[PDB]
Parts: sequence; structure tokens; C-alpha cells
Amino acid sequence: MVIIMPGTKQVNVGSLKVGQYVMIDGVPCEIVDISVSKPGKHGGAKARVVGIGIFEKVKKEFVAPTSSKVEVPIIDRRKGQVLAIMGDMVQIMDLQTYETLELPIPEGIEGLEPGGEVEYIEAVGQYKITRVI
Repeated sequence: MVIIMPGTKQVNVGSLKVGQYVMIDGVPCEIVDISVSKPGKHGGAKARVVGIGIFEKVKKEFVAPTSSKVEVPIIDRRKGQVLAIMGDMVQIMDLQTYETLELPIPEGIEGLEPGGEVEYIEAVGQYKITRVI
């Protein structure tokens, strides 16, 4: 029931690829591991998919038929220029809209400084810097 929350697309479980993304228990995740079983006895196979939150350091997993459908978050890869770093937020200016927004300070901060360029993503309304320079 209920409509499929925005920002996702539906794909078959058997099409998922390690390193790609998928929604698990409502959390957008990056797939870290995929295990696929031998065909049932009718041809059906189950896949165990393990992911790590894109935006939260949490582990999630599911088991489902490879022919079943699942939601995957659509990733918007963008570029920004750092304007400032204060407290627990990095303020950046998107290089396409010239709008400013706030994002968490990333794991990798080498070269993270006012003026620097960063690649950042938006997925289901959340944001994170993915690479500096």
C-alpha cells in the first residue's frame, strides 16, 4: 500500500550490482555484498543483499527473489565550491545554480578548504560530499 516515496526507481533484485545503490528498510544504501542462491527447484533464486547507509553509518540487508522488484535511490552527482567550514557543516555553492547549501564535513578532508571544488551527491533529499578537488 501507499505510493512509492519520490526519488527512487524500481529494478529487479537480480540486476543489482555491488557498489551501486538500493533502498533497504527505507534507508538509501550502497551495496557492499551480494550472494545469489542456486535455483530453487523451479528456477527461482534468492539473493542476499547487504548495504551500508549512504548518509548514515548503518548496516542493512535483505533477502529476496532475484525476480522481485526493489527501489533504488536516484543519485544526482553535482559539483560545488567550498565557501566556509563552521562547526559540523561545510557551506558550499552549487556550480550550476549558484545556490548555497550546507553539508556534513566528509570523511576525506584533504584539500577541503574555502575555494576548493568538491563533488557531492543528493539522493532522496539528503546530501554528502563524495570527493575533494
